[PDB]
Amino acid sequence: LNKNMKILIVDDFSTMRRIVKNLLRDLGFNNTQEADDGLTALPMLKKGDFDFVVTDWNMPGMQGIDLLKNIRADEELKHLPVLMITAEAKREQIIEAAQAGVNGYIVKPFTAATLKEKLDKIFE
Ligand SMILES: [Ca+2]
Repeated sequence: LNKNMKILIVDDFSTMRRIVKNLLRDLGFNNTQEADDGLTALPMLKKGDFDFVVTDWNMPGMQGIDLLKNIRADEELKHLPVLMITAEAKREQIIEAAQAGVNGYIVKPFTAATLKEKLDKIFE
């Protein structure tokens, strides 16, 4: 893994975005930026050449699964690995996200330890 990979953290709750950014900081990943919704995340990915996306699944403008579908339907962005954040990994939710093309999921509240594990898993 490259500690300098460019990561976009997406969620409507500023406090949560900050917590994720800080946990990533603990793991040595400091090249992190933020978006408050799928609608503001897309243009950042479209013009920013990111390497990884950590998105919450529940957002009011454009939902997490739709951000994922938009990423996968765009020739320029479909390569992007995506980690979804969920309040509970219900089988139905995980199966749908998997069919939509998600790389992995993490259940909140989560720790830096678990985040590290999920990243390794995804980055392969
Ligand atoms: Ca949310």
